[PDB]
Amino acid sequence: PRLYFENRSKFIQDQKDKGINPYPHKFERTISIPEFIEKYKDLGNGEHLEDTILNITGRIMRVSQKLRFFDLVGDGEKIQVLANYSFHNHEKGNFAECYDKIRRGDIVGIVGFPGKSKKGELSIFPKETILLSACLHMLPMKYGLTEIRYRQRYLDLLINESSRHTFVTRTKIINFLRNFLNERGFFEVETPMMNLINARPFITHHNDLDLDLYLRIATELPLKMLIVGGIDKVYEIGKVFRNEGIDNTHNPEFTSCEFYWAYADYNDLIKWSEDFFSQLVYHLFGTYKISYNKDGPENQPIEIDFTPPYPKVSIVEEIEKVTNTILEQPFDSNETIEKMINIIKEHKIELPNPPTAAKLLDQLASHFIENKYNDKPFFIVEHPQIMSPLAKYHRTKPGLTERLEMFICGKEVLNAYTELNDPFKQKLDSAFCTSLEYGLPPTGGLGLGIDRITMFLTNKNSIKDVILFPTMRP
Amino acid sequence: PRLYFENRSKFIQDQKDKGINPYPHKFERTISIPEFIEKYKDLGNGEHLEDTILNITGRIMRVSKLRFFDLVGDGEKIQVLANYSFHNHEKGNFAECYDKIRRGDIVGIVGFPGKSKKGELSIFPKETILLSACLHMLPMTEIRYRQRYLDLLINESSRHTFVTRTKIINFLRNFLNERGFFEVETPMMNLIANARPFITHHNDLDLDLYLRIATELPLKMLIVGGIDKVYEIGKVFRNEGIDNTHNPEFTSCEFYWAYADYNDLIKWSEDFFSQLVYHLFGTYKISYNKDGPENQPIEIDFTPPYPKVSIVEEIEKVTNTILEQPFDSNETIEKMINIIKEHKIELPNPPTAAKLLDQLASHFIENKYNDKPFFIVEHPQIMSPLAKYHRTKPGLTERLEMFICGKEVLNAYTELNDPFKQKDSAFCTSLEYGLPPTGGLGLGIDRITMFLTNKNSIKDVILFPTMRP
Ligand SMILES: C[C@@H]1CCC[C@H](C[C@@H]2Cc3cc(O)cc(O)c3C(=O)O2)O1
Ligand SMILES: C[C@@H]1CCC[C@H](C[C@@H]2Cc3cc(O)cc(O)c3C(=O)O2)O1
Ligand SMILES: N[C@@H](CCCC[NH3+])C(=O)O
Ligand SMILES: N[C@@H](CCCC[NH3+])C(=O)O
Repeated sequence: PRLYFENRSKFIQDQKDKGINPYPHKFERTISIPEFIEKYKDLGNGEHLEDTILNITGRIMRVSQKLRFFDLVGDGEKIQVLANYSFHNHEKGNFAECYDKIRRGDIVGIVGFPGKSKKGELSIFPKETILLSACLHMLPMKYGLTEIRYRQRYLDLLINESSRHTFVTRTKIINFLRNFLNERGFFEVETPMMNLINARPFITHHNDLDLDLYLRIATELPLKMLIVGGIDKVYEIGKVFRNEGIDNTHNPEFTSCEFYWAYADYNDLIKWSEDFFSQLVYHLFGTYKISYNKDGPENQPIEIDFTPPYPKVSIVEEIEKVTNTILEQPFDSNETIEKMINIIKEHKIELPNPPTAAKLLDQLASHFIENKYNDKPFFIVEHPQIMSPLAKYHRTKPGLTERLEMFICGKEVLNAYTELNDPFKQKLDSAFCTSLEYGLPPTGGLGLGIDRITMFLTNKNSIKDVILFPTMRP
Repeated sequence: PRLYFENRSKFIQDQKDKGINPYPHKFERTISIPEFIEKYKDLGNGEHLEDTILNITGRIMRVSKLRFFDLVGDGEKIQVLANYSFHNHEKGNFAECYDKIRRGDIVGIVGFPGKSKKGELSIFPKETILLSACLHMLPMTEIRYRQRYLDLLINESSRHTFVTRTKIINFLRNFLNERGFFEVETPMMNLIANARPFITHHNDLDLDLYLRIATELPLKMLIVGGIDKVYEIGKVFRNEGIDNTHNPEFTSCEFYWAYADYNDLIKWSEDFFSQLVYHLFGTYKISYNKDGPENQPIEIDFTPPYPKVSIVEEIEKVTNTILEQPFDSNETIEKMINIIKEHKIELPNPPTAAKLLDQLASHFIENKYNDKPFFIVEHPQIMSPLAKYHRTKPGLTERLEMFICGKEVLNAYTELNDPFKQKDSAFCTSLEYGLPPTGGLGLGIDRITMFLTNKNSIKDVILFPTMRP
């Protein structure tokens, strides 16, 4: 009843006073729990491997006359502990005084032999049990977990069995991406997180240079510079910081991977995306199809099919076609801008302030196009050069660029394009523009939204679920 | 100077004006330069394979009826041997084409593989487009760190450096993963080691956040969560001084090993460093120019085991003094401060017991060896707030630090888990939920790279080091 702590703290101090160390230095375990289940799951009911002493450790998660049961968890797997007065080595002390000290949450060292119960329960049978690290608080009951999960993540990880899955998956995702690129000749680099130079940035102050720096909003410019350097296939997975608002799909600090492929272009990157996504999902599910609760764990889930190829939708054409309106170039012209503001009002969507063309197009696309498909990922392609300042101009469609955005359930996870490489047509940094002048070969570059990808492949509604310690208000 | 540019700027506008695109969208290459060298290195001199048309790209880096070039791709050079005989004059005039190709230019080449009468491996072109023009004059200081891209292009070893750095990180990742470890990302910004933080403001939360100075606290929490083998390779931000061995943002790996201890973490370190060095050289011994490429190199030997030198014992034994505990007593502080003046070393201000032990160690132990890496073990508790108390030696902790050529590259120890002896609120609370016996270790990736690439300065091992404008 929440005063357990003071009790437990006193007991610890009492243990110290009686000369016993309750936080011992090293216990030499000879096997882990996942191994123990792997090694011993094929013993027959009631069988004991009486002549196999093992040193094993875990965390007690249920303390169940002269006999005691326990639940021992470790690396996310449990076995049972069957301590028996008959089997206890009495030289180490009074059996019932030894086990009456063990609480739920306690971390223990067990010297015993591997066996099974009459029921066929795989267990370990100890001669000796030592307390290695005690749990002083009252641990939440199995399925007793809100907003405790995000602050006290360790508690989430210990009680809620799927929580470990989420984060194991997350790493399998990154491990994949790393290999997928490395196999394809790519070369992982580190670029600076702090700099002198579209999103509002985080600002911080360097002391020994007495200068205000800006935490990076992407990894684009330094990466492109390395292509100039002759590192033809280059990539970086890392944190990036944007100072905008927070929601279920947005978090101020988030993981992103960008790569730059020299001599490639739009079409190569479309192939890349399709190849990567389909394979990744298959690597994790043995199928290109997954279930996904778009509306929540209470509502019916939808099915997403990752079988390539995926649908391509052109940004301009589609909006025209959905509204029966035609949008004359330049898109920033007074006739065309005023036309869009009419469409935003005529369909009653929230209007962006300030109303600049590219910002009006994004909101239009956002409402009309971005919910075209939920059952498969799809691309929105060939964005106008006004939305796409660093992208190469479309080689046949004037005004547009060779740009792609991939969408899963209406949210953006990928963004790539052919890199504008002619320094003249680049109408940002002095160093960057200087690099262009030294010759950037035809390049195609892409970026992934790791956390959003992780959300979809772990069936989560909130980005906070797939980040270990999300940035939260106190 | 500037004129070279102005001319090339115009040569572009002229080519654009003339109906030719000097920056085309795509070129369909079928082989890379390293691949070209692999498949065709065994050709006999002067022998051609005129019936194998290949598409190749690269950068022109030397310009010699016949026109010679050097084409570089991914860190290797091959010769372009342009011959009036093979030139497809339907595309353009042989001379009117190759006259406009300057040094630095990136070009697409359609030709065939073969060697010159000399036996030199070349590429024999029919057509040669301009893929991306180089406007500035390439050099034949402070340019290296500012414009790394030039450095990677001209200096052949600059690439070997950064390739080695990536090989080093990859090695580490596999080493840990192979051993059951689990890579994570703990948050880059926090609400709260001993070092000055970077501070920044989040607008929409209206809250001021500190950039992480270490990964120690949130990793240790995950061990509480049951992730018994957890790690992170990532940047850490310390708002400190800058020099050959310090850079406000650097790359660290911290890993946390539940059920291990001080003794295991030595074996781990000895194992890892030896194995890494053998991976990159095929020998446990390397050469390192401590004083510079002009002065004689010393030899660094990575054969296990390495020496363990006890920090208190060693200072004591070296100065003929004893330092009575507590080290923070008026008695012992004065005895320390006196040794600092008596051997004309810089006194740290504030002179706290913890910092005076540091400088004393810094001068009197930290250059004990240079021909082998060595550990400094058993630091006092007043130096080691997160380190578990030594199990036989009162006042000491179960800590280790490993040094190569006077510089610290590894800091590790048995973790303190008795939340009582821990004299962040989130972090403190977790220890109350039970942190098992754990070992835990940190590496300086940027320094380790300096030593394994023979480099005097941390800047040489960072692609775009943070400079003054
Ligand atoms: C670098 C990647 C490229 C693919 C799409 C994503 C788009 C969003 C933008 C974004 C902005 C933001 O302020 C916070 C975010 O988590 C995210 C996010 O989840 O990724 O960005
Ligand atoms: C956290 C890691 C553990 C291993 C040793 C290094 C210690 C030094 C400290 C340090 C501080 C600093 O402000 C900048 C640095 O590059 C370095 C560095 O290279 O490593 O730190
Ligand atoms: N920097 C882009 C991703 C890569 C686009 C291609 N250079 C973004 O964050 O949207
Ligand atoms: N956080 C330590 C490295 C880990 C030492 C063992 N917990 C440091 O900043 O150097």
